[PDB]
Amino acid sequence: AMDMYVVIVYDVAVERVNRVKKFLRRHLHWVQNSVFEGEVTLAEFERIKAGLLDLIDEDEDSVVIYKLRSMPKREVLGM
Amino acid sequence: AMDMYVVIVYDVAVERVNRVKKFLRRHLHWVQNSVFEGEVTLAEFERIKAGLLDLIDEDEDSVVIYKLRSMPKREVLGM
Repeated sequence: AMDMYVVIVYDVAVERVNRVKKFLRRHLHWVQNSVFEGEVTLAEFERIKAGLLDLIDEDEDSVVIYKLRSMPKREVLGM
Repeated sequence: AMDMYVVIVYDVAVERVNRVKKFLRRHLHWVQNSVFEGEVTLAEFERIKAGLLDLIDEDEDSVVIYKLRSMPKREVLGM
């Protein structure tokens, strides 16, 4: 995590969700539907945040960016 | 985080997703569509995992359980 590690989850209306997905695929690892994660610099986090704000309707959509010190441990069920 | 703090994201087929949602609402905080988080004991994590395994089809569905030391910092866009 050069500066930090993020996990991003999003709940975006159907008219906008697939543009958010395509943008985040250019910056982070796709985990499953509407979940991305990866290491970022502080400047890259600012650019991700600014890109998301341009694509979402802030009265309708919700993006949660968890900010972590390094890649978190996880357990996968299924898959 | 009595023992640990979890963030759970899930990608479950339509026939099963709403039973997974209802189960996790009994154990964790609902963040947005298909995302839950909260503090758990080790025994409670085992019971959550066992409950999820009973409700999902492990050939189709995917649940990712991030295991964290405490409640993570996060930034919300929108909402």
